Amino acid sequence: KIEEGKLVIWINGDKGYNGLAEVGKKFEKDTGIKVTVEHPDKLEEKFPQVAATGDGPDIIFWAHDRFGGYAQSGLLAEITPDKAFQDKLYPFTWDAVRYNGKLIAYPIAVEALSLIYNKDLLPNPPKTWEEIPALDKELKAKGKSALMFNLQEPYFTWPLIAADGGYAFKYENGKYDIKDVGVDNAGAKAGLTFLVDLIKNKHMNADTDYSIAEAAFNKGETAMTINGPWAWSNIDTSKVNYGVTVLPTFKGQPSKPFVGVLSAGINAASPNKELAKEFLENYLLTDEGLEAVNKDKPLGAVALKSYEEELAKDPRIAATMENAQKGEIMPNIPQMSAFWYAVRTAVINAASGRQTVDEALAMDGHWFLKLLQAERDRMEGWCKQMEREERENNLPEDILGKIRTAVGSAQLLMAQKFYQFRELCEENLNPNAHPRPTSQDLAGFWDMLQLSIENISMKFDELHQLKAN
Repeated sequence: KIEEGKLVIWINGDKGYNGLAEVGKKFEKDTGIKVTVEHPDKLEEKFPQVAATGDGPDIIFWAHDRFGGYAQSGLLAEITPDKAFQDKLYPFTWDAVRYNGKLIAYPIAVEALSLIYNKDLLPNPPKTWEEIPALDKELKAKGKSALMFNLQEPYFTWPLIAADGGYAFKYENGKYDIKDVGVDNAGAKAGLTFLVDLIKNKHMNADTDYSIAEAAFNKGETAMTINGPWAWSNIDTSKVNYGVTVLPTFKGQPSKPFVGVLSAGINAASPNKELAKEFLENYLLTDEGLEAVNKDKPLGAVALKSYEEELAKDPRIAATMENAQKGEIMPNIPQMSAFWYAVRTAVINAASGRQTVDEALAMDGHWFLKLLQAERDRMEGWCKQMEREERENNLPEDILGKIRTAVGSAQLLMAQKFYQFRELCEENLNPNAHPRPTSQDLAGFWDMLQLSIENISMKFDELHQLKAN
């Protein structure tokens, strides 16, 4: 049940956990406090599980995108770095660890897609997407391809799609507006249209996946590809003389890839919050701390200004950071599951022809059904959490009333309104009226449903701001 007087850290298996342990030994040498570095399986699944029951590590390292949900569940403590410390990291990274105006984690590393090119086939990579079709024709005459990347996952096509105005969910002071999704707008349309055309004009195949693209580039068959730092080691052994640079612009605007920020959050149940802060602020987030982690497993670009300036001496890291600063921070909320599923479908259908670009990106029944599912999942999660506390502990009197009410309102809303909304959506999807709910009608109902979800969300926050008190 989280021991006091020490620190236990969880970090993923693909990170530099040995170097982290190195920093850990140094902390123990100066303070006498031991630091244990573990890397269990599916820790992103385990953390919330064990954390909800007062257990788990003092510190958890993980992509920032999962932390919004954790904070919403009351699993992370609010961190307290001062103005001087925050000034040591790039501003944009702090925006990735905010939940309802509060800081819930320390940014460590930054990751984003970049344009990777074969210096032998293309010494001067294109600066715009618009000049790629012409470049492809020139290369095709030589049997080569201009560009090949994974068109199956929205993560990979998003940069182009979001370039001229697209975005997932609107962001405001550590809060994402689920009623404001930026997939159905002029910019997102222009982007998917350019991509669609590339496929039509034989410049790309709708079936190109991650492996096909990786194979084509590593075998010198295509002058460029779009991929992340995780693919660099494979290219290094291919011996292809490559370079990494800023993604091409579209309609004059920067491509906007999603940004993932590896972060360190402090377990709300941790009795060692002050030790964790000391360790994170003065031992890990230092040139020496990050250097040790990086030598064990490259972190890519880092959030610490002083050390990134150093790491950026490497053009590839420089490119990653450049693309990351022009990108979109991945929303740190569970409803992104709906976004991923919908956008993927939209692209798949739009590329082939199953639907036009407008129909594909239109927010109809399909989108809302996916969003509703996402809301059901988080709310049911909160209820199980709270009824488990009432079921375990005693905490009689007041708190029980607050729990029953919070849970009661959520379950009714789901058993009643969620049920109705789901049917309205399926009707919207049926061409033969009833009357036929309009996309706008769905939007209106959804915006109303979100008002209710937010209120309930507040009561649960109200409860967490205590625990089982």
